[PDB]
Amino acid sequence: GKLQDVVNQNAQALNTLVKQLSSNFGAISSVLNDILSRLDKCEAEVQID
Amino acid sequence: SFTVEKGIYQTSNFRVQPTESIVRFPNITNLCPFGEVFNATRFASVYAWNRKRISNCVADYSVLYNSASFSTFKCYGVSPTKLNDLCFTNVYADSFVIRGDEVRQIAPGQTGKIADYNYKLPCDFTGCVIAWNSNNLDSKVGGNYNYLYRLFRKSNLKPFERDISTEIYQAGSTPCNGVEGFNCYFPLQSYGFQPTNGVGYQPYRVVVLSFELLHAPATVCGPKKSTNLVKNKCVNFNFNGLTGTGVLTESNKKFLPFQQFGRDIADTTDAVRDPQTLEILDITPCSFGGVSVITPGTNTSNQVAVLYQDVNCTTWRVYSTGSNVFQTRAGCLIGAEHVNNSYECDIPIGAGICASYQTSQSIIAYTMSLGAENSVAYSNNSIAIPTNFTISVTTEILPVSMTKTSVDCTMYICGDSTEC
Amino acid sequence: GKLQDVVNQNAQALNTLVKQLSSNFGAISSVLNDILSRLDKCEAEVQIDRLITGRLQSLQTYVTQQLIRAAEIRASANLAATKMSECVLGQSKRVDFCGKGYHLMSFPQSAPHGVVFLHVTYVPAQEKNFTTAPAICHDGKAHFPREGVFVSNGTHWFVTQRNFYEPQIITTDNTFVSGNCDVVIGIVNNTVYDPL
Amino acid sequence: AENSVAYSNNSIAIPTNFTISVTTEILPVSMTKTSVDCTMYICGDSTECSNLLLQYGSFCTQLNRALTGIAVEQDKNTQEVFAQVKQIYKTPPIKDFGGFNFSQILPDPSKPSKRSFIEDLLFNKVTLADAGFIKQYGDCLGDIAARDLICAQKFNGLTVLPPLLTDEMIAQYTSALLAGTITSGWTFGAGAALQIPFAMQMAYRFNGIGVTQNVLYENQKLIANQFNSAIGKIQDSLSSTASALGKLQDVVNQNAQALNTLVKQLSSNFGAISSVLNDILSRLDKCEAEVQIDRLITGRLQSLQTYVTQQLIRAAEIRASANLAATKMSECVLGQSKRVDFCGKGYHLMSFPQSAPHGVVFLHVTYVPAQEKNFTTAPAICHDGKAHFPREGVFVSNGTHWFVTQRNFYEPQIITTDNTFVSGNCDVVIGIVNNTVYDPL
Ligand SMILES: *[C@@H]1O[C@H](CO)[C@@H](O[C@@H]2O[C@H](CO)[C@@H](O)[C@H](O)[C@H]2NC(C)=O)[C@H](O)[C@H]1NC(C)=O
Ligand SMILES: *[C@@H]1O[C@H](CO)[C@@H](O[C@@H]2O[C@H](CO)[C@@H](O)[C@H](O)[C@H]2NC(C)=O)[C@H](O)[C@H]1NC(C)=O
Ligand SMILES: *[C@@H]1O[C@H](CO)[C@@H](O[C@@H]2O[C@H](CO)[C@@H](O)[C@H](O)[C@H]2NC(C)=O)[C@H](O)[C@H]1NC(C)=O
Ligand SMILES: *[C@@H]1O[C@H](CO)[C@@H](O[C@@H]2O[C@H](CO)[C@@H](O)[C@H](O)[C@H]2NC(C)=O)[C@H](O)[C@H]1NC(C)=O
Ligand SMILES: *[C@@H]1O[C@H](CO)[C@@H](O[C@@H]2O[C@H](CO)[C@@H](O)[C@H](O)[C@H]2NC(C)=O)[C@H](O)[C@H]1NC(C)=O
Ligand SMILES: *[C@@H]1O[C@H](CO)[C@@H](O[C@@H]2O[C@H](CO)[C@@H](O)[C@H](O)[C@H]2NC(C)=O)[C@H](O)[C@H]1NC(C)=O
Ligand SMILES: CCCCC/C=C\C/C=C/CCCCCCCC(=O)O
Ligand SMILES: *[C@@H]1O[C@H](CO)[C@@H](O)[C@H](O)[C@H]1NC(C)=O
Ligand SMILES: *[C@@H]1O[C@H](CO)[C@@H](O)[C@H](O)[C@H]1NC(C)=O
Ligand SMILES: *[C@@H]1O[C@H](CO)[C@@H](O)[C@H](O)[C@H]1NC(C)=O
Ligand SMILES: *[C@@H]1O[C@H](CO)[C@@H](O)[C@H](O)[C@H]1NC(C)=O
Ligand SMILES: *[C@@H]1O[C@H](CO)[C@@H](O)[C@H](O)[C@H]1NC(C)=O
Ligand SMILES: *[C@@H]1O[C@H](CO)[C@@H](O)[C@H](O)[C@H]1NC(C)=O
Ligand SMILES: *[C@@H]1O[C@H](CO)[C@@H](O)[C@H](O)[C@H]1NC(C)=O
Ligand SMILES: *[C@@H]1O[C@H](CO)[C@@H](O)[C@H](O)[C@H]1NC(C)=O
Ligand SMILES: *[C@@H]1O[C@H](CO)[C@@H](O)[C@H](O)[C@H]1NC(C)=O
Ligand SMILES: *[C@@H]1O[C@H](CO)[C@@H](O)[C@H](O)[C@H]1NC(C)=O
Ligand SMILES: *[C@@H]1O[C@H](CO)[C@@H](O)[C@H](O)[C@H]1NC(C)=O
Repeated sequence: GKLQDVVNQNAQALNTLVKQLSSNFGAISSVLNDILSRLDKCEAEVQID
Repeated sequence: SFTVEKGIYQTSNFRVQPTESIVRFPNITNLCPFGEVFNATRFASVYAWNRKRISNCVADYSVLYNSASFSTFKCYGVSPTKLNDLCFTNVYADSFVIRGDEVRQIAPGQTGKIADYNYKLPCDFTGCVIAWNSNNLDSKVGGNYNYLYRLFRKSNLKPFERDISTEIYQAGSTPCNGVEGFNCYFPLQSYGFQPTNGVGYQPYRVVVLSFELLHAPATVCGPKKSTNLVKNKCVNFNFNGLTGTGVLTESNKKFLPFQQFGRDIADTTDAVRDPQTLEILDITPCSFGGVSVITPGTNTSNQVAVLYQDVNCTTWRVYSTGSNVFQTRAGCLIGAEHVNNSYECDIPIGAGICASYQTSQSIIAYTMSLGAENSVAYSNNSIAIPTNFTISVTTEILPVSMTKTSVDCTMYICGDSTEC
Repeated sequence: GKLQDVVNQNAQALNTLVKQLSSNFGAISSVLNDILSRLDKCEAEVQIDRLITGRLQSLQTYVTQQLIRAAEIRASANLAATKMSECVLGQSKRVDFCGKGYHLMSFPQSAPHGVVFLHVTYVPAQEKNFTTAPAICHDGKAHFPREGVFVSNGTHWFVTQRNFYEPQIITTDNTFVSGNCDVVIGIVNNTVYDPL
Repeated sequence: AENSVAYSNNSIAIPTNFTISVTTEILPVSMTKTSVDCTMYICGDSTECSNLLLQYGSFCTQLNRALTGIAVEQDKNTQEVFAQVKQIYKTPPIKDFGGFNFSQILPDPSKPSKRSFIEDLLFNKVTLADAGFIKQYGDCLGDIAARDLICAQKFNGLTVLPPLLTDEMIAQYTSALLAGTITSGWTFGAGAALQIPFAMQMAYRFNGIGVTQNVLYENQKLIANQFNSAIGKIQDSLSSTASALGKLQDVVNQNAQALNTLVKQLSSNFGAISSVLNDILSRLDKCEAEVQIDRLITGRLQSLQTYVTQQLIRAAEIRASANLAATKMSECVLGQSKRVDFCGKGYHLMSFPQSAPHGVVFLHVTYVPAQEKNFTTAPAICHDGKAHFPREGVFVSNGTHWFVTQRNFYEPQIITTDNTFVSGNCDVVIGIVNNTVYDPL
């Protein structure tokens, strides 16, 4: 189990990093494409930042 | 805390406050053409909007208070309160006349006939939109039809693009072949401006001032006065609207004619071309150098020593000289008496120097001793053997664990708040 | 103080984490209730998002510091386990691993968040000078000590153990013979008693 | 290299000669101590920015607490590695060490800093970024044309603090260790320093690795010559290239790179309209400049926190290395280690410390068997129905006669009652052979 713990920890870290792409982080959406299709670069730059 | 334990503490770096303030603006005295722009007898149509360059003038804009009253005045990229303290690089006034209801369309990121087909603004637009009613001027009995707007276009305009073409618009499928008819419209239509219209159908004169700030040489300046230039002193400077604090020194840098500022890789301004005398001045922060405070306990005494790193003591950059000033290799120590003896370290200054509080009572600084200095009688035929021994019990203390901690996110971040 | 440092560090970290709830983090206030009583959810959501981001960051900073401190504590605990195995459960020949001197034994004692080892060690005390030789020539042969060293109090030559002065008369069983007595440098002349 | 080995149930290989090999192990001990001024990195010479930063005092206090802990840890690491011995022993004026030549690792009083020649080489290989700690304001003001990185660091609140122990003091500590381990051996680490001739104590060490002391006395000249040649080879190797000391240059480069990256990260907008405080304050009033300055403060605080986290991790690595260096100082300089490959390749004889920038260099003197020879062997010999086993040795034969020899050196001895011991009869043991055992009169 000591080596399986290493493997599982690495896989879990990568999967968590993938999962964390659904957060808005204060923007109006978590999707770049939705922001760019709903707003012009004018104020889309703020959300993308 | 109100009590400080014995030791050495890193305080803030040595700070120098600015002694005075200076302002350096270009040597120009003419007033900007407010009359030719705002007091113009004949404005342009929105579809063919008039762009005028403004250069080499002072933008007081308090001469407009006497007569001009502006229905809308919105500034993007700059606060209205700072316009008197800035210089503007390349200034253009775009003038035209529109309907009252269409003044809202003169803004970044707008849609409508004016925004799409006649006059388009960028969203990276630094400048001020000004609009005021002109019913008494641009409206006459029977309808003033001298002002035109484009009603039909195949595609939206690019920002600051002008389209004066009068080709027939093909709204339908069949070509028009240069003649009007069904689904074949003349693209331009005239405003019907009558003095008895509603305020949303009354003419409005619009001036859009476009400029950049604090990146290039400027010839349009605010009404600020100019102060004599002083060097080699920490000052508050205002160079062409760019404010800051620092020491101004002569420079060996050779600016190209189109450059006004120079920057680090951190984008902070190093060098500036003085707008009055065409010379390059390097700007340096006037706060520099580490400072450390050596103290015994505040319950023991209130005396402290100060170690000024990166100063030499052999007009110093120190808070107070006093006496007992001497130079170590860790910096200049002020407030500690040097002694020729060597003891075990109590407060490590650095670079082999330590300090202590000794008896009358004062802080002393010394070179720490590595230990008792001795030799050993080595020989090719002499040995040393023990005839006795001791049983010694020593103590070694080792941490094993620490406190186990759990955190409730919802309660630390959002304590007893449901919406949170 | 090594264990009090651990306790103080943990307490200080928790107290700092409590203190960091007074920061606006760019919002209009550091209090959720003030924001919610002054603004509707309409624009209160923005300020609350700012506060959430900031407090999450504070928590992440705390957890990172705790992980680093846990790594340090785990290193110390691994060392303590090694000392428990090699000095309490045995005798260590490693120098200065368990006390200063030649390690005899060790005793463990529990302490809050730690262990205290009482290392009992042997320290030579009263050294005395002697004249010495690597070997002695007896009958053209060279005699070397087995486990000891040749010493002399000026007149007679004895063989003694190394960490304690216990002189013994030179004897065939004390020494061993290898080769003649000219190649070795520093060799001296003495007799070797042969037991009957 | 791919090879085999001639294994057999009755064949042994024993060395008839040896070599004295001096190897080099380089270990980091400390790294650069760094202090950060938050108000000056984040809010350089801006008062309104400082007033806005005032509410992040807890964050900046914990940053500086972590960095102060790192600095104290570095000082402690150096203290544990180098200040193990409490007394400063001196080298004797006479260097009658039985033919051994330590002139190239002992200090000389010609140069000011009493460093050995090898220490001087180690100093010269690795190049320090700071090259001092006094960089006056006038100097940084005078070289604005030059893009000096230290001045750029110090103008943004990033200072490097000096180590407590200078290179002279660390060199003095190493000199004391050399004097103690040459004139006294391992006795000065276990208590009072007891003098002993160097040859007799290298023979003690030879006994420690399982070789009889008579070998050393019979080959003293050869051993001394081999040691001197190995020291000379180390000297030439150090004088040739600088890539050997890359482990310490990595520490120096990592610290410098971290500080320079932290300086470079001041050009980020962090969502504000500019990365410059002065541009924001000259273009907007405090009204909405406070928002942009808050964004910049948050971002720069985050950059500082990232720097401090990386520094804490690097400090943990350096502390592990320094603990290893202290263990090696205790177990190989202050004693003889029986742990395999802990101090050099081969059977460890002794070790010498040398100071290096931010580190230590151990010259491990080891015993390496050189010239192996094949022999036929037996676990035991049957003499009169009894079984004889060697006490500390092995039975060998050159084809005709049977001898008993020590294990790490071919020193055959005639079989004798004192060489062997008897236990049981000579049928249960397998591989036992027949031979006579001489009984002395
Ligand atoms: C700028 O000029 C080009 C060329 O006249 C325009 O692109 C054409 O638009 C018409 C619309 O029906 C198309 O039929 C052409 O095929 C296009 N040609 C090319 C090369 O793109 C373009 O619309 C104009 N852009 C603006 C803002 O006026
Ligand atoms: C070795 O040292 C011990 C003490 O460290 C000596 O024991 C002491 O001897 C004196 C004189 O007889 C007494 O007054 C003390 O009471 C003894 N102390 C203890 C703890 O026993 C001992 O005599 C020394 N032995 C030799 C051979 O020198
Ligand atoms: C130790 O004993 C041997 C033998 O008695 C000494 O060797 C003799 O030395 C003298 C003068 O050097 C010679 O005349 C003899 O021929 C030597 N005899 C033999 C058998 O070698 C030796 O000199 C003595 N060494 C010391 C330091 O006393
Ligand atoms: C053991 O090896 C050493 C060298 O590693 C041998 O010493 C060399 O012997 C040759 C021939 O006499 C000389 O040319 C060299 O000058 C010697 N080198 C050194 C450093 O001394 C030694 O002879 C070997 N001993 C045995 C028994 O084989
Ligand atoms: C030990 O080795 C050195 C050479 O590595 C011998 O030569 C001395 O080298 C140093 C510095 O290179 C000089 O200061 C000396 O002048 C050199 N000595 C001579 C006689 O030339 C040194 O002699 C050797 N030590 C002994 C005792 O032989
Ligand atoms: C080693 O010596 C013993 C005794 O001489 C040998 O044992 C004898 O072996 C022969 C043949 O196996 C028998 O006839 C004798 O009766 C044995 N005598 C005793 C006392 O046991 C033994 O064979 C020899 N082994 C080797 C390999 O030579
Ligand atoms: C009654 C049917 C409406 C259905 C449309 C639904 C979604 C699209 C929203 C479109 C914008 C509304 C018309 C505004 C016209 C521009 C006014 C201007 O010149 O500035
Ligand atoms: C006035 O303007 C000129 C540049 O045309 C410049 O040479 C001069 O220095 C300015 N006057 C002063 C007092 O700087
Ligand atoms: C603009 O016109 C009015 C009247 O014609 C006049 O009073 C005013 O001074 C003029 N303003 C400017 C800036 O010329
Ligand atoms: C400070 O000094 C006083 C003695 O006047 C003593 O009572 C007190 O315990 C000390 N406090 C600390 C923290 O040292
Ligand atoms: C400046 O400090 C250094 C030591 O840090 C010293 O050598 C030098 O003399 C000092 N400068 C002067 C003019 O004394
Ligand atoms: C210390 O020693 C120096 C010379 O070695 C001497 O000049 C100085 O007066 C001494 N100072 C004190 C306080 O003894
Ligand atoms: C041994 O000899 C040296 C010098 O001859 C002397 O300093 C030392 O004190 C002697 N040792 C003892 C225990 O007296
Ligand atoms: C040396 O020890 C022996 C035996 O105790 C004794 O006979 C002799 O007198 C001693 N000599 C000296 C100089 O102490
Ligand atoms: C030991 O040293 C002394 C003086 O240094 C010398 O006279 C003597 O010859 C040396 N003896 C040996 C065996 O080296
Ligand atoms: C010992 O025997 C093997 C094979 O019999 C041979 O390869 C090897 O070279 C021999 N060892 C030596 C030192 O010759
Ligand atoms: C083995 O060693 C002995 C003693 O040196 C010698 O008499 C004998 O000839 C040697 N035999 C062989 C095969 O080397
Ligand atoms: C050793 O090996 C050889 C061949 O593998 C075999 O003939 C012999 O019997 C073996 N001897 C012993 C004691 O195992």
